[PDB]
Amino acid sequence: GNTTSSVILTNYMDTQYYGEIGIGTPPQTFKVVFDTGSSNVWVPSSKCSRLYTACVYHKLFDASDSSSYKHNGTELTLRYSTGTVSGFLSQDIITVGGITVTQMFGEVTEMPALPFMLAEFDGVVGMGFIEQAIGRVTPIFDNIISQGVLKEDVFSFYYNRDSSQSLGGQIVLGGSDPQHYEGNFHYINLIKTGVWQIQMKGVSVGTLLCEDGCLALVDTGASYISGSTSSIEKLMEALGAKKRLFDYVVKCNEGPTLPDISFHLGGKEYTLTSADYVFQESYSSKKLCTLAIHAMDIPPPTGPTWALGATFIRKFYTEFDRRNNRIGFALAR
Ligand SMILES: COCCCCn1c(C(=O)N(CC(C)C)[C@@H]2CNC[C@H](C(=O)N3CCOCC3)C2)ccc1-c1ccccc1
Ligand SMILES: *[C@@H]1O[C@H](CO)[C@@H](O)[C@H](O)[C@H]1NC(C)=O
Repeated sequence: GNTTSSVILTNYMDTQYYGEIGIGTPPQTFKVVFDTGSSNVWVPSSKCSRLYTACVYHKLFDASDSSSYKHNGTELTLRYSTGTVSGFLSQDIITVGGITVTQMFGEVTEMPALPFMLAEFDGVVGMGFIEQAIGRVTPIFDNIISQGVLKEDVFSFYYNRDSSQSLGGQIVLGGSDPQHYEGNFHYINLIKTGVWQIQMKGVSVGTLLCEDGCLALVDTGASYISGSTSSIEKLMEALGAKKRLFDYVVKCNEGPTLPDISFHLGGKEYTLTSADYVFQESYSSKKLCTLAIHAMDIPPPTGPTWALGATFIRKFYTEFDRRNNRIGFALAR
């Protein structure tokens, strides 16, 4: 068709980006991460035991208050790199940026405190392909496309650096927003259909890693840039960063002096300065500052792979092109 549509996002502390969707009649509202690294939609269920504290603190979908609910009840387990959610399939009308779709989604009944007690979002809207969808459930974007309303088979992500009288982020469904990028889009083709993943031909500090070529997943649902444990260990040894439990840190004074990190993607060199990857919460030598780069071990067939999360998308406005199986990058502004 001709419609373009946007979802306004909230930026919590540069680590979580999420927007609002409505589910049911009348619409029950949820905060959701829009995630190119997965393909399922889930929100917490009212049938979630309150022994899960995460279900006490998030919005719960109540099927009993929706006149448009359609039962399914097939068990669903979604295993992310950092935690599992479990529950069952349901169908209802999901409203996202003024588009209503009939969507099968997971009602989560099992929701661990880690990491979900630390989540400002309630659930996830997977923006990946049907190939990676658990239960072979049609993803929301595939459903929006079937309706023939959008101007193009594309969606774009803007993640703001600032988090205070400004929008935290934006997703354009059906195009991109020229107000949030500049210069030309650089288009990189995907390795295959089914995964938002591209060939990376080197990771540079100041090339040390990925010299013989590796995979880079473009994961809007992730906070950080992640690599494999051994990839990250060598990167951090080169940065002089100390390994902690869940993050890598430097002494806050050393922060500004940290070298640039480059990702060789599609023939061009995508460079992040220390300002882009260090949480400069201080300049004290008595204080430690977290890096926005950690380890994530992703098993076959998706991994081993690097993941380009919010750290990367903050600098680079990202267009996801389902029609041509490619990703466009442009300088965010
Ligand atoms: C942009 O803002 C998004 C913030 C969400 C980041 N995050 C993840 C997370 O990164 N994910 C899982 C999913 C639930 C949002 C990833 C999303 N993409 C799919 C990833 C995955 O499971 N993979 C990678 C691709 O191959 C399969 C496994 C996991 C886990 C926990 C948190 C979190 C972080 C701070 C506070 C509270 C929670
Ligand atoms: C659940 O959905 C699947 C796929 O659409 C279908 O085969 C099945 O009949 C549904 N089950 C119930 C109990 O509605």
